[PDB]
Amino acid sequence: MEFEVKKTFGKARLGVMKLHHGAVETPVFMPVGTNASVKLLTPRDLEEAGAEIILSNTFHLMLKPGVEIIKLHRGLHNFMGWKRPILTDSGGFQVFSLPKIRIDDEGVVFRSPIDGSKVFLNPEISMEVQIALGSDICMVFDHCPVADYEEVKEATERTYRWALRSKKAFKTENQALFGIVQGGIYPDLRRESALQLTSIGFDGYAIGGLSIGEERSLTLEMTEVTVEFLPEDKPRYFMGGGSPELILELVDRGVDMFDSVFPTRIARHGTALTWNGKLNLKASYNKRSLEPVDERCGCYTCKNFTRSYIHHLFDRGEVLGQILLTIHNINFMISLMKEVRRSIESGTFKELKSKVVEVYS
Amino acid sequence: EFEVKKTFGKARLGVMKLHHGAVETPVFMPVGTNASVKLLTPRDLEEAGAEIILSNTFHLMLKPGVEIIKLHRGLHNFMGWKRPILTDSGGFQVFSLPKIRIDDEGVVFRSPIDGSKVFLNPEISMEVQIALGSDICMVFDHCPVADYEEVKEATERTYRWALRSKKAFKTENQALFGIVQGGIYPDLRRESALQLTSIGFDGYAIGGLSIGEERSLTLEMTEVTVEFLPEDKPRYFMGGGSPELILELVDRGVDMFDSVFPTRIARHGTALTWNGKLNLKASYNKRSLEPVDERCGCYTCKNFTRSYIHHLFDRGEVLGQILLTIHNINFMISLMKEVRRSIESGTFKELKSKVVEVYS
Ligand SMILES: [Cl-]
Ligand SMILES: [Cl-]
Ligand SMILES: [Zn+2]
Ligand SMILES: [Zn+2]
Repeated sequence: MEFEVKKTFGKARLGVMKLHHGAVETPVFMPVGTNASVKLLTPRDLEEAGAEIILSNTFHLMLKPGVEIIKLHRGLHNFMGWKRPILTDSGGFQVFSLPKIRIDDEGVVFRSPIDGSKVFLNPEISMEVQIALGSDICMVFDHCPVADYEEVKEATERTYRWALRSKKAFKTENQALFGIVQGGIYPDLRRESALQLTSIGFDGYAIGGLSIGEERSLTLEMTEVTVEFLPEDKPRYFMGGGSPELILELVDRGVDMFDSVFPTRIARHGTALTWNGKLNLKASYNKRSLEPVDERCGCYTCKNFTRSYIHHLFDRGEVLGQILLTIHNINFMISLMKEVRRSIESGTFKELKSKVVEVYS
Repeated sequence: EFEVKKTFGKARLGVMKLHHGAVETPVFMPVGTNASVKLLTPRDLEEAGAEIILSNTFHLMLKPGVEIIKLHRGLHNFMGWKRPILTDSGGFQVFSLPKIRIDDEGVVFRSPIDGSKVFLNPEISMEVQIALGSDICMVFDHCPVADYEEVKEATERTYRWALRSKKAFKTENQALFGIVQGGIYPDLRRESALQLTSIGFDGYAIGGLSIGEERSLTLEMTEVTVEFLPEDKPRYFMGGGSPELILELVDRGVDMFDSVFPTRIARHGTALTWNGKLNLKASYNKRSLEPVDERCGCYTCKNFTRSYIHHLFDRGEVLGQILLTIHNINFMISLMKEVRRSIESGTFKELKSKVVEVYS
């Protein structure tokens, strides 16, 4: 595990992480898989898009197919046919979003969203799973507030105690461990949580508990507060969100890594992410269009197909339309991040950010 | 142009030269309906080795309609496919519709999209396929289900419609195939074949079979038909292109085949392998570290285990369907490649015996 910042432009950082299965230049957007797959994409598609790292959740993997089947494959990378790095989410947001869970300091009991059976999860079990999966970056198991101030405070303190326990149970080789800062929209709590986890010591630091509904201005202010107490020589990872204008605002505040289901999910609804903003392929303004999805894109979709043809596929309910937009949208995210990196190297990052924020209102 | 390079019994090794490419035969054509083979890109099709695909035209005529495909300067451009396309004239789709009015002028039916009354006849069909620019067009036919009187009427109508199709077929760089009808009645099959060859087409399809009659009659009617079809032109069995039937039909002189079977059953979780069907949803795959087909070199077999594919289906990931669709088309194109190699090497009966055993 090594991270270096090669150039800074204000708070924006050009860096590189060396992980067990590959180097990752930052800032980086990670495509998200839940069930050991990025929906509608093959690993080839992801490699051709230029993705250097993907995110896997494991809350669902722990349930299905389970640790034992992934051990038979000798890890998640082999199971899903992806030979580059993987970061695994520890599932805090998913678990604590479930109705009628029983939480205490030992852990959480919940009903499986798959089959309804009662499951117990805690830091020691989460580490166990992630060690078995073999991801290049593992996350500590947090108490993510589902919450009033007193609740957020309880979950933040519990997050510290679980961070210690996760770190203690993290006995492996070739895997980094990131801590997760909590604190909701309360700067005192955010500052305290950052100082707490920073005192424990991790390979990198995630900012948890944001882009879950709070106002955007609060998302940005809380990132600034946290980033003030996070070491400059480690990666900063904002969890969730992943809209182009948010990612640019956050890069400008010192964040290095990002993930979202946004680009894959909106592709399936028929929306492309282009350099001109969102393009709704279901709109009738595409029905007779001979233009590609994006004039400035080199992906398979933009090389071969017209807006008219893709509109048609969505009109008829062809899943191929969803596939073609998922390929385009992931290409676009990786290409956005490469543009960001280039702009930081060139000192033109403010020019880029203005153009992105303009079209992603 | 079409040339038989070798025969082994009645099995023919041949080559068609079409506007967008050469096609070696015997050949299986993957089938699309809405200007796509479901879940596949043109790149997947190319990498499978598909030298030609089939497009239905019934639904394309309604959506997006002919004018929008014309904006693209034709169907190959519209769907991003640069190799040959055979277009079906829609006779089986009209056969599959409830409550149509058919006479000598044409067929009226209610739109699958709209409920509105749609009228289709040979002239309209030719105009659509001409606009699409497919490499092979089919005549508009009347496909029956039925009493000899009823089958004979549809077969007679098919002749009159074949004449009208040929007269409306004013184009260039497109072949036109006639369609033999006649149900399960040998005399009607012989007469239909004689009538269509008297007109003269670029190829001859065997229609109205594998739609419910006994297998032994599918095979016998194919023999009767092929007896009256020119050896220097392609023979096309329309539909029903499962592995064991394809092999039985190659052995009786048929060159071209199509079916939605491989793509459709992939979506239900079934792989076509050299050992027969494999149901990936079956619980015995849950821990299997084997590929879908140890004999196969496709993307899917090279990279994933039966455990992972099983899991994708377990979790409702459409990726599971995509991967089995890639494999199943690879399997069908490879099966046909082996058929061709076996005719050349005189080992066709060993291939046949294996296919028949596992696709029983
Ligand atoms: Cl338009
Ligand atoms: Cl589909
Ligand atoms: Zn593109
Ligand atoms: Zn395969």
